[PDB]
Order: sequence, then structure tokens, then C-alpha cells
Amino acid sequence: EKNVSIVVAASVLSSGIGINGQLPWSISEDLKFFSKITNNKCDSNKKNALIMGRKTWDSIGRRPLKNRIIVVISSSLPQDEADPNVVVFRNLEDSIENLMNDDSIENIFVCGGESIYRDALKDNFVDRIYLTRVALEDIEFDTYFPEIPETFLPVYMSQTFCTKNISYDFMIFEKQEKQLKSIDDTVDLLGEIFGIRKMGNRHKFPKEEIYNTPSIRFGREHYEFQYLDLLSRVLENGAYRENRTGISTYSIFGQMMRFDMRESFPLLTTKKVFIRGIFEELIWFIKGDTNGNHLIEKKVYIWSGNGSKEYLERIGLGHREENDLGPIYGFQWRHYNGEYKTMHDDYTGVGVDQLAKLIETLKNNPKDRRHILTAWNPSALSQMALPPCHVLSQYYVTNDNCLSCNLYQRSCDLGLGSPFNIASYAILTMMLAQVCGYEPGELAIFIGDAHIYENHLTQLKEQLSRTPRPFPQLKFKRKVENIEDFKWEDIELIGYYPYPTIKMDMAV
Amino acid sequence: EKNVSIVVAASVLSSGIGINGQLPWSISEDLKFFSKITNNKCDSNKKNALIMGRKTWDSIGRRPLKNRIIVVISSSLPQDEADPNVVVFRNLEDSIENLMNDDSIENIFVCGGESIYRDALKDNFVDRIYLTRVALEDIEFDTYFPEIPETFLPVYMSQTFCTKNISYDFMIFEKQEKQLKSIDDTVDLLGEIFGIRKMGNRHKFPKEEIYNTPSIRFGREHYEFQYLDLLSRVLENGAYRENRTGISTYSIFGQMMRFDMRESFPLLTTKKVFIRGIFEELIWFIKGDTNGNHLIEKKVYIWSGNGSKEYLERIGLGHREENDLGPIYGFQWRHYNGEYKTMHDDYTGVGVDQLAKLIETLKNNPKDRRHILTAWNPSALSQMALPPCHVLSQYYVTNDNCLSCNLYQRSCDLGLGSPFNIASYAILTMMLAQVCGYEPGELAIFIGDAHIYENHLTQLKEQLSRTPRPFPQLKFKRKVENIEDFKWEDIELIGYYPYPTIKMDMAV
Ligand SMILES: NC(=O)C1=CN([C@@H]2O[C@H](COP(=O)(O)OP(=O)(O)OC[C@H]3O[C@@H](n4cnc5c(N)ncnc54)[C@H](OP(=O)(O)O)[C@@H]3O)[C@@H](O)[C@H]2O)C=CC1
Ligand SMILES: NC(=O)C1=CN([C@@H]2O[C@H](COP(=O)(O)OP(=O)(O)OC[C@H]3O[C@@H](n4cnc5c(N)ncnc54)[C@H](OP(=O)(O)O)[C@@H]3O)[C@@H](O)[C@H]2O)C=CC1
Ligand SMILES: C#CCN(Cc1ccc2[nH]c(N)nc(=O)c2c1)c1ccc(C(=O)N[C@@H](CCC(=O)O)C(=O)O)cc1
Ligand SMILES: C#CCN(Cc1ccc2[nH]c(N)nc(=O)c2c1)c1ccc(C(=O)N[C@@H](CCC(=O)O)C(=O)O)cc1
Ligand SMILES: Nc1nc(=O)c2c([nH]1)NCC(CNc1ccc(C(=O)N[C@@H](CCC(=O)O)C(=O)O)cc1)=N2
Ligand SMILES: Nc1nc(=O)c2c([nH]1)NCC(CNc1ccc(C(=O)N[C@@H](CCC(=O)O)C(=O)O)cc1)=N2
Ligand SMILES: O=c1ccn([C@H]2C[C@H](O)[C@@H](COP(=O)(O)O)O2)c(=O)[nH]1
Ligand SMILES: O=c1ccn([C@H]2C[C@H](O)[C@@H](COP(=O)(O)O)O2)c(=O)[nH]1
Repeated sequence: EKNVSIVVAASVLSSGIGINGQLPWSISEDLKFFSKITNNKCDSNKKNALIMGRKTWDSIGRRPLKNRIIVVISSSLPQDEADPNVVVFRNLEDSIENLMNDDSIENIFVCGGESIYRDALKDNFVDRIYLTRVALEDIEFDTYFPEIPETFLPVYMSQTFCTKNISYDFMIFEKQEKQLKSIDDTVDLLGEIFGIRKMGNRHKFPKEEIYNTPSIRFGREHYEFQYLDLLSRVLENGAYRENRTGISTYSIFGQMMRFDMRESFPLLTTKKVFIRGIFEELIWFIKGDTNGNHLIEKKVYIWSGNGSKEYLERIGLGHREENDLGPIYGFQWRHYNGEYKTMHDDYTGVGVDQLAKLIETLKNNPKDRRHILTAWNPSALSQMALPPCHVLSQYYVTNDNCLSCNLYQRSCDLGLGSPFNIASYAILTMMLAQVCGYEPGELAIFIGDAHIYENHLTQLKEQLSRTPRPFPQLKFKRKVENIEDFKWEDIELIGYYPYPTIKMDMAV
Repeated sequence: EKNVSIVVAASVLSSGIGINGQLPWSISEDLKFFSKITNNKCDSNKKNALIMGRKTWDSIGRRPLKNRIIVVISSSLPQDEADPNVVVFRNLEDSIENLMNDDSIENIFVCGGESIYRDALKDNFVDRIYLTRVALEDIEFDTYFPEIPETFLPVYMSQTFCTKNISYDFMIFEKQEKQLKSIDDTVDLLGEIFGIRKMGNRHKFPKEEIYNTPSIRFGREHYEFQYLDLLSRVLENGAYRENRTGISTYSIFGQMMRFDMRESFPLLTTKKVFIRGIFEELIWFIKGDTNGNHLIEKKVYIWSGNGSKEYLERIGLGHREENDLGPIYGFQWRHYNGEYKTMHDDYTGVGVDQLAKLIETLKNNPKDRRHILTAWNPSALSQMALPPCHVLSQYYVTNDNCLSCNLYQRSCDLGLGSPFNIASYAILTMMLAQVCGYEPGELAIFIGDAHIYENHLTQLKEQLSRTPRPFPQLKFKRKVENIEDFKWEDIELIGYYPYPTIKMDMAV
């Protein structure tokens, strides 16, 4: 037997791979990959064979590839005994005698051409596939990688990467057909004896019917699986509970998520997110605004519910204006400990400006361990339309001049609250970094009460039924002098190709 | 071939298994385990031989064990053809023949007894060794397990369990002799290509030279490993960097640790922990004290350093008395936003009782998601001997009436700070529970700057060279009617057997 792997790079949505004999994009790390993969081998005294269509041979330059043997499939091309590091065959099946001898060849890579992929697949010759998904999708194509036959299952998806503002993943479908017992069993037994008494059982591993792309067992790199998995994790152990809202949830306590911000922008793809809204709110915070209306005007309604005459009236703040939200986030960011009257007053100069002292210590003293911004002020709470969920964040300058962020969130609405929460604090960290001359670090969100509203069940289950695409890229069209200066227009969202929106009602 | 595992239960410290023919303790769950392991089989038509020395046969009642076959090793016992579930052999080596036929016997267990254990081992008959460590060392024994030969390596260790106040582990030692590549390779490659651009590379798996009990790969269940590893994980990616003191540290950002409290007390065993200090400080906080003297008088000198006049002066608080630390934790706990004057004043009635409320909230509103207690108050930081390190915590009542805790720490000194932070916060929860009538739940700790001070390495290296023993148990001797009434006398620390104490100087 001998191994056969396809190696290709297609657009994320339509699988385009070619245009007028050329690749539709130029990503050097990808070829660097293609090289490393096609070339990796055990027997130093052996070489890998890369089968490829002629039309490709032409694009390749009709010149050999170092250390390897090119194998062209053509009907006209002459079997040239001239170069020993290339050879022609009249058809794909015949070419696949590399196994049947030529014991010098260790592995075999089907190396592309729409025609040459489709056939290597139809005739069932390939075992693995090394698929590079390129985020970028709105530009003419004439060649296309086929539809990965159902006999193939994703077993790896690398983290999203970026080159020239083009995002891309490296995932490797394998075709399957067909640590020790000791430990797994000892634990299973100890699991029966002791019951809920063994913490292990309090945290059970999600069932496959609620696991997103369950075929990807050991290589869930893509940091979207940090949320899709927390999702499925409460869906498994979430304990049913009532709460103030009137809509019971399923909740565990003490979770964590992570995100890379260097090569991508953790805007979920398994569902189309309201990015603009996410923004107009985050800026609303930075400005230190608390007038719910200033968002209704830019057509953002995330803060109507917890805002209204009726709700207000109901929680003890009916003395409040239709939409005066009291000293919520922002007022606490820009005016800590300020004596709040109404959303109409001029609060300038009152209260501690955390945000400001933050930027200031950020750039003046980087390795300081007190880059904290908080929103939990006991003295205030009762006046707020709702207490702080993202309660306190802490910011951290790496040695390589990168800004990392840590957020604690007491109550996380995995359905509606989180997607926004992950994005927002990404963006705020970038703005923060751009203003202090540093670049995106990482993102860690620590949740206390991670829950799912019972009326978000059929939805989150669909979302979990979608395989993650590459995270897009977020860019600022200009550098600003003051952090409170950004505008929606100053933002470039590049390469966002999410699944359609999933409608979910809010639990007021 | 055919497997031969040793099953035994010995005291943590001296491996005591015997006393006047009786097990020196009675733990049903342990026996339950034994029954489960010696019955674990694959072929419904086969059985497992359990080998024991006569002396044990006697202790077990000379009655057969359901579903298994007992093999007694004795010189005088007759070869009674009477029972078909029991049989006698003259010498161990003999016996084990078993094997050399009886395709009926699927697995073999040496159910032990000092004389047989020793001999079973010396002649290299045993493949595995299931060992139940029992946290009670201070009783007289007369029979011991032998010393596990070097040829054996621990591959698993269970979390600590508790029965009748007795703490114990379940671990399994395997004997050494001699994922799917495709991924570990595609990931290693992308690792070369991309560099520190691939997040995975900024988080690198610790090297064996610094990994605790590295033989335990997939079975690191003990929750001492939640800290022992965080340690070995900065020791790997720890970015060297300066800070306000003369001692620099190696740090990473965004780490997490988990601890059970339902069956144990996360007191580090790898080294002897000042527990009485951890306490006195906590009770100090609870009372809402800020006079660092009160700790000195009780022979607790942790707040000496950050309290000296030479220090207070150094940070611009020279107007402060010898040890008035200011509105640090406790004043923030019991008097949030209180206008701090001196440590001798009467703050009763001033500020916000967070603790007070936290309690009335835990009792009257459990499912409430705003169970929160903060110490980070922007307005007070300035006049604060040292800013808040355990910055905020959130508490959580399970559906089965257990109290859980979550802590965000902005700056964690894994050398000295963390250890205390883990305990001091176990305890506080347990206390809160005994006062709201709940039982301990889980404890999670989300860290920010996780660092090591560069003058702790030789120490933490030592600590790390030690195999963690089972966690102790901590119970209260009386039910206080008011949280602040607790006293050290009230604490019972049962089953603590930590390795020698490790000296480490603090960085003022
Ligand atoms: N994203 C990726 O990984 C890759 C993308 N691409 C893109 O796709 C394009 C290549 O696709 P495509 O144009 O289909 O070229 P192909 O890779 O399909 O090459 C097919 C060539 O092989 C010969 N051939 C086809 N069938 C047979 C047969 N049965 N027997 C003998 N010879 C045969 C043909 O020449 P003849 O008429 O002489 O038989 C033809 O020129 C390129 O433009 C490139 O941009 C290419 C490779 C990889
Ligand atoms: N904690 C735990 O998991 C366990 C603890 N224990 C404790 O340890 C003690 C074990 O008893 P101990 O006497 O030390 O050992 P055992 O009782 O296991 O075995 C000794 C008996 O086995 C026979 N025997 C063993 N080896 C030989 C041999 N080579 N040739 C002939 N006969 C042999 C002897 O019979 P004879 O003298 O007639 O030749 C002797 O009576 C028990 O008292 C028990 O309390 C026991 C099992 C498990
Ligand atoms: C988190 C957070 C901040 N907030 C503030 C906020 C206020 C009250 C809340 N109440 C409850 N029960 N859960 C919340 O998440 C929540 C969040 C948000 C509020 C609403 C939406 C929301 O309804 N999003 C919908 C609407 C999208 C659209 O308008 O097109 C969505 O599908 O994303 C998002 C964020
Ligand atoms: C954490 C925390 C609270 N605190 C307060 C506190 C204040 C400033 C700090 N500063 C730094 N750099 N690290 C700290 O751990 C630290 C801790 C502690 C302070 C000291 C010790 C300490 O010296 N422990 C020694 C002493 C043991 C003994 O003599 O009994 C130890 O080995 O355990 C522990 C806790
Ligand atoms: N995954 C993948 N990515 C691609 O860009 C790609 C692909 N597969 N399959 C075919 C193809 C088009 N043909 C070719 C032929 C040769 C090289 C090439 O440059 N090979 C060198 C790369 C060395 C480098 O880029 O540093 C090699 O090392 O083999 C690239 C594409 N391109
Ligand atoms: N590791 C270890 N732990 C033990 O507790 C232990 C051990 N090894 N080896 C021998 C032993 C004592 N042997 C036995 C044998 C039978 C019973 C019994 O009456 N019933 C069960 C024991 C546990 C249970 O109650 O289920 C049995 O297996 O026979 C008890 C102790 N106990
Ligand atoms: O930043 C935010 C805004 C609020 N919510 C969700 C969390 C809880 O579902 C919710 C309800 O409120 P509380 O009962 O926890 O206060 O709003 C978020 O998840 N994150
Ligand atoms: O609960 C505690 C008490 C303080 N420290 C240590 C952490 C740092 O070494 C120092 C905090 O000083 P800053 O550099 O973070 O301001 O004290 C702890 O680790 N944990």
C-alpha cells in the first residue's frame, strides 16, 4: 500500500481554484505550506510523486520541483526520457502504479487541476485531502475543486491566518471506512461508584449530536470552536433554572474562551452577526453615553427592552425618562463614582475617567500589572437599568508590542450576549492598541454563569450544525488622534462570509 | 499472554496495609472499587483469578467472591476439590501457570497481602498496579505494601475523594519495557511556516524537564495539577520582564485553575503551606480590618513588607502610621466607598457592606446571577498600600444547594501569592456556605498576569519534582451564627501530609 493525498486551495464558498491558468490570489505562506507538505517524508532515500494535470504543468512553468518528482497526465505531451524528475502518463489510473513498484516513491500527492481532481476522486484513488480555504470569494473563476465526497470527514481545521488581508484556514479531510483501555475504564468505574461526587461527572463531554463537526476530534484549532464548544458544553450539562427574565435557562458556572486577534477577528461565521450594531454600541460606551435613544437613532435596538417606560417602571426606575439607562457601562468607564442625575446632564469633569488613565498607563507604563477597567460599582447598581455583565477587563502589553485582553463576565447570554461580547472587546482592544502604538494580542473571556435561554434551543442547535469558515479581518481606514473619534465608516470588514442570520428573541 | 494487575490500598506515607489481620480503615467506596476492578472483563464466558495469601484468605472469611475465582497460595491448606470458585496452589510461580492454560481465566489480579505482594513483584509477574492511597498515616500497622520498583511508572491519579473524613486517591502504575501523525505533522509544519504568528506557538507544551510526574499523560486528574501545571506552563512560555520590584518575573497572560471542594480542600500537598496564616488573614478581611498590626500580634507576618514605614513613605503614604495599610481588601469588602481616614477610626455604618449583602443575597435569592464581591475601587487605589490582586469574585448556588466560587486575579505570584489565594478562597466559600446553609461547590480561578519571580526558580523546580499526595479535608468544629465569629480554633484540618516546607522570599 501507498498513501495518496490531494492538496488544493479553494475559495471558502464556491471552491474556485483557478483563473486563466493562474491562481486567483497570491499567498506565499500557502505555497510554503504546499511545499512542506508535498515534500515531507520518512525514507530520505525515497521521493514523493506529485500527479498533476497538464494545464497545471503549464502554469507550474514546465520546470521541475526541488527534491520531488512531477508526474504529468497528458495525451499529447511526449514521454520525455530527458528529465528523470518528471514523467508523462496517458491517464490517471495508469500513473497510479507508483504503488505497484517504483518502491523509491514513498507517498503520492494528487496535485491538481479541476479535471485531475474530479477524476482522482470519482475513481476513488485518494485517502486524504489537504484543503486550504481562502476567505476571498467575490472575483471571477473558471476552474473549481469538486464537492468532497461524503466518504470524507474533516479531522482538522487550523486557526484562521492572514496574508495581504486575506484570511484562510488549513483543514485536512480524511477518508475513513473500516490512550489505553486501563485508564478510560478505571475512570468509568470510579465514575459509577462515586456519582455526581466526582467532579469529572459534573463536567461531561458533549454528546456527538450537539458537537459541532464531531469528526474533528483532535485538531479543533479554529478558535471559533471556543464558543461553539462552550455552547455544546452547557447544552450537555446546563442545569435548568428560572431567573428574573421569566425565560428559564440552562447554565453552568465558570467557563472560559480564547481568541487570537493577530491573524483574524473573532466575528462568528456560523451565524451572520450584527457587527455594525456591535460597534455603534461600543463607541457609545467609549463616549461615556447613557442615553438609550442615541442608539435607536443609528437604528440599533439592542437596548430598547431593558430601556422602556414599562420595564423601567417595573424595576423601580419609573422616575426615569423613557430611555434614560442610568449610570451603566460607559458612565462607569468615563465617570466612575459620579453622582448621576439624568442622561441629559453634562457629566464632564465628574467621576474617575478610567478609560483615560488606562490609555495613559498603557503607553506610559506597559509592563504595569494594573491595566484594569471596571464597571462594577456597588454604590451605583440600584440606579442602573441593568448591572454589568462584562464586569471587569484587564489589559496586558506583550514583549513583542501586542495588547492582550482579559474579560470577566458574570452572566453570559451564550445565545445573544456573547457573539456581541467577543467582538466588542476585540475591537476595543484594537482601538486601544492603535491609539497606544501596539497591535492586537489575544482575547480571553472568563464567564461565571454561562447560560442558554430555553427559547434559543432550536436555533443554537442549528448553529451547531454548521461547519465554521475562516474568521474575517477588521481594519481601520485611518489612524485617529482620540479613541472617542472612531466612526462606522473608519471600519473595513474584510472577508466575512457567514451563514445566514439566526433569529433569536431577547429575554427582557 | 494475559494481564496481571496488583490491587492494593496503602497509607499515603509509609504504605501501611495491615493491622492484626484487619484493614487499618474501612472505606466502602474503596472496596466497591476493588469489586469493580477485579470483575472488569470482556468475555462473558471467562472469569478473573484473584490471587491471595492464606493470611488474607482468612481475613476475607474463607468464602468465595461472587463471579470471580480465588486462588490461595498456602503451604498447609488442603487442595479441596470441594469449591469450584476457589483453589489452592503451593507456590506463587506455580499458580500463574493460570495463564499457561485455563483459557477460561481472562485476567489475573494479585489481591495481595504483604508476603504475596513482595514475591509477586520480585519475580516480575505483575504488569499493572492499581493503588489506592489513603490519607491517614498516624496509626500503627503491622503489614506494608512493598516499595513500587523503578520499573513501574504512574500513568494516572484520580482526584482526591473523601469518606468519613478520610481523604484518598486512586492511581494506577504501569510497567515500562520498550492522535494521527497526519495532524501532529500538518500542525508542526504550519508551525515552522508561520512562527509566533500561530497562536499555538505562543502557548507551547511544557518540556518534560519541567513537567510534574510526566509519566502521567492522559490521566492527570488530581487537582493539584491545576496549579502544578500552570507553573510548568510559565516556566515554558514565561516572558522575562521587569516590574515595580527589584525582582523580575517570567509571566504569561490569561491562565485558569479548577478545584474541587465537595470531597477535598485544595491545600497544596507538594509543599507545607502556612494554613494558619491563610486563615487569620481571611478572617481579618471578613471583619473589615485594615490595621496590619493585628496580623503581626498573631504571628502572621505576610503584610510586614508592604507595611513598613520605609515602604509606606516610598509610595507617598508616609503620613500613614506604621502599619495602617489603608482601604485595602476588607474595608472594600465591608465598607465600599467609605471615606478612609485612619485604621483606628469607627467605620461602623459607613460605606457599603458588600459581604453583608452578598450573604443576604445568597440566602434569599440563589438563582440570582449578581452574586458578586469586588475590591477594585478606582477612587481609592491611590491611598492604598497595595492595589487589589484578587480583584473580584462571583458566587453561585447549584441546583443541588452547593456553593461555587470564581475569582479573577489581576496579578498572581505563583510562588507565594497563588497558594494562599487558592486556600483563602476555598475557606471563605466554605464559610459563606455554612452560613447560608449550603455545601461547598467548586472553585475556579481566572488569572491575568500569571508570573514567577526570578528568585523562586530553584525552589519551584524542587516543588515540581514532587509527586502530589491526596488533598486534606477541612471541617469546622462549630456552626457560627455570624460569619465573623469564626476563629482558628474552630478549624479541623484532617489528613494533611505535605512534603517538606520550601523557603521563598517575598518581593516587596
Ligand atoms: N487551488 C489549487 O490547489 C489548484 C488550482 N489550480 C487551478 O486550476 C487550473 C487547472 O485546472 P485545469 O485547467 O482543469 O487543468 P488540469 O489540472 O485539469 O489538467 C488537465 C490536463 O491534463 C490532460 N488530460 C486531461 N485528461 C486526460 C486524460 N484522460 N488522459 C491524458 N491526459 C489528460 C489535458 O491535456 P491533453 O488535452 O493533452 O490531454 C489537460 O491539459 C489552473 O489554472 C490553476 O489555476 C490548479 C492546481 C491546484
Ligand atoms: N490494604 C490492602 O489492600 C490489603 C491489606 N492486606 C493486609 O495485609 C495482610 C496480608 O497478610 P500477610 O500474611 O502479610 O500476607 P498474605 O496473608 O497475603 O499471605 C500469607 C499467606 O499465604 C501463604 N503463602 C504466601 N506465600 C507463600 C509461599 N511462597 N509458599 C507457601 N505459602 C505461601 C502462607 O501460607 P502458609 O503460612 O500456610 O504457608 C501465608 O499464610 C493482611 O493481614 C491484611 O490485613 C491484605 C490484602 C490487601
Ligand atoms: C450582548 C450584548 C449587548 N446587549 C445588551 C443586552 C440587553 C439585555 C439583554 N437581555 C438578555 N436577556 N440577554 C442579553 O443578551 C441582553 C443584552 C444586546 C442586547 C440585544 C441584542 C440582540 O437582540 N441581538 C440580536 C439582534 C440583531 C439585530 O438587530 O439584527 C441578534 O440577533 O444579534 C444583542 C446585544
Ligand atoms: C498570597 C498572598 C497574601 N500575601 C500578601 C502579599 C503581599 C505582597 C506580595 N508581593 C509579591 N511579590 N508576592 C506575594 O505573594 C505577595 C503577597 C502573602 C504575603 C507573603 C506570603 C509569604 O511570605 N509566604 C511564605 C511564608 C511562609 C511562612 O513563613 O509561614 C510562604 O512560604 O508561604 C504569603 C502571602
Ligand atoms: N495548497 C495548494 N496551494 C497552491 O497554491 C497550489 C496547490 N495547492 N496546488 C497546485 C498549485 C499550482 N501549481 C503550483 C506549482 C508549483 C508551486 C510552487 O511554487 N512550488 C514550490 C513552492 C516554493 C515556495 O513557494 O517557496 C515548491 O516548493 O514545491 C505552486 C503551485 N498551487
Ligand atoms: N486496592 C485494594 N483496595 C482494597 O480495598 C482491597 C484490596 N486492594 N485488596 C483486598 C481487599 C480486601 N478483600 C475483600 C474481598 C471481598 C470483600 C467483600 O466482602 N466484598 C467485595 C469487597 C468490596 C465490596 O464490598 O464490594 C469483594 O470484592 O469481595 C471485601 C474485601 N481490599
Ligand atoms: O454584556 C452582556 C449584556 C447582558 N448579557 C445577558 C446575560 C444574561 O442573560 C442577561 C440577563 O441578566 P442578569 O439577570 O444576569 O442581570 O443578559 C450578556 O450576556 N452580556
Ligand atoms: O493575593 C495576592 C497578594 C499579592 N500578590 C502579589 C502579586 C504580585 O507579585 C504583587 C502585586 O503587585 P502589583 O505589581 O500587581 O501591583 O503581589 C499575589 O500574588 N496574590
